[PDB]
Amino acid sequence: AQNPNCNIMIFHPTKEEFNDFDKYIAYMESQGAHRAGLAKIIPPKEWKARETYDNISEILIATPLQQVASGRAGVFTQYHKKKKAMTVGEYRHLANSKKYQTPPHQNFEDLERKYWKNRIYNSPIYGADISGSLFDENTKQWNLGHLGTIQDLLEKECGVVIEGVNTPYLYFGMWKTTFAWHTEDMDLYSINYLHLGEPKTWYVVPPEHGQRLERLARELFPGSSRGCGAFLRHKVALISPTVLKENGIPFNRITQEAGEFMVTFPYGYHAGFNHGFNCAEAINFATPRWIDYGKMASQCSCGEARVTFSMDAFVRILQPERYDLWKRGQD
Ligand SMILES: O=C(O)CNC(=O)C(=O)O
Ligand SMILES: [Mg+2]
Ligand code: NI
Ligand SMILES: [Zn+2]
Repeated sequence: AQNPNCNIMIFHPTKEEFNDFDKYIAYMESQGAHRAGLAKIIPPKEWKARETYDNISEILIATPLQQVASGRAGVFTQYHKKKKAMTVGEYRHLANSKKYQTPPHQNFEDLERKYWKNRIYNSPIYGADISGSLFDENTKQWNLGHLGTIQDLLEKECGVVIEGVNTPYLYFGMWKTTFAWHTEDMDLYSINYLHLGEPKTWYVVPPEHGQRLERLARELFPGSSRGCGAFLRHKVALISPTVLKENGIPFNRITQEAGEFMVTFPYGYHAGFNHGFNCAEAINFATPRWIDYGKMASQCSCGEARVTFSMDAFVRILQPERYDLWKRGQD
């Protein structure tokens, strides 16, 4: 078995190997990459996502989210308070302000220490989940707006044609902006490109050990667990590396820098934080190997998780027994 310790693997494809996206994902899996839940892909030196980022300031962040924490430094939840619209140029200026900017630090490890010590005492503002793309249309390789769609994959594998679409999302971050512990909708893959700016630190639990994280989460967030049998679908709970190590939960960490891709694998729980002003693009995708994960994915039916239009068909076809209850939670 390849990668039996479930380490995060880093790949350096050549420009030739960068042509065929599906083939490269299958290659990484042949080497055991998926066992970690997360892999890094450093693009060939010849590749670029677009020519420059000089003209992005007029993108609108219609609903910036202030991430307000509750709990203790290593075990907390966050809620999202909606803020007034602002442009990316306005948000960048805010991120760089004395109130929100990255503090002085020695290295990534020092900054990680400061994040876990101090995150709860601040409320950073995240421009998340913005439909759109920063890839130039002429970028042919690993262009996250030109991927094969999940609907087409389900149709190829299973023969059933379904409604729905699959488009990317932009994320504008600042120091301390946080993504809570989650797997993807329907335990899909994700791919995330850091277009510009400061790094993003990731934590990940191997898929084979995801239920260990779920059991800890039920212990640590006991009211939330009574409220919903899949409350990590709400995407609000944080648990620090120190707490994970105290509780024997297997995990790994890595920092993504500008110009790098990350892939999350089916049922790979992940969480993390941004170092400073940045912009990422991410989208979900599927492969043949996903289908069995999609069939077994948990679902929130309490009403909190509320997701896209396109998830309806996935539930309906892959999980017909759950459909009725899950759809009630959507309506
Ligand atoms: O970058 C973020 O805030 C969150 N991204 C992801 O969870 C992802 O790409 O799967
Ligand atoms: Mg612009
Ligand atoms: Ni994710
Ligand atoms: Zn729920």
